[PDB]
Amino acid sequence: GGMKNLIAELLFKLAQKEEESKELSAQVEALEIIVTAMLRNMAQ
Amino acid sequence: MKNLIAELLFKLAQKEEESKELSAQVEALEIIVTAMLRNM
Ligand SMILES: [Cl-]
Ligand SMILES: [Cl-]
Ligand SMILES: [Cl-]
Ligand SMILES: [Cl-]
Ligand SMILES: [Cl-]
Ligand SMILES: [Cl-]
Ligand SMILES: [Cl-]
Ligand SMILES: [Cl-]
Repeated sequence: GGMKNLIAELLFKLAQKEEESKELSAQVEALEIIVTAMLRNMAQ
Repeated sequence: MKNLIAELLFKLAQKEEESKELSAQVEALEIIVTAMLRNM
């Protein structure tokens, strides 16, 4: 019924946000490495 | 089951907040990289 469906929808939303979060984390790490590289470059 | 819903919701909330923070970070870092690129 409604509660089980709600649970399903919540779990799906959760799965989505988890994937999204992992992607964002990956991006943050990438960007951090890039910035660090350029700062090390500026330090010469 | 009600427990399951509650915990699911909690976890979800946590993930949403995490995603918010991370998105903010990506924005900041993108601005930074853009600046440092325009610099070089
Ligand atoms: Cl929902
Ligand atoms: Cl999925
Ligand atoms: Cl994304
Ligand atoms: Cl990476
Ligand atoms: Cl340095
Ligand atoms: Cl119940
Ligand atoms: Cl930030
Ligand atoms: Cl960029």
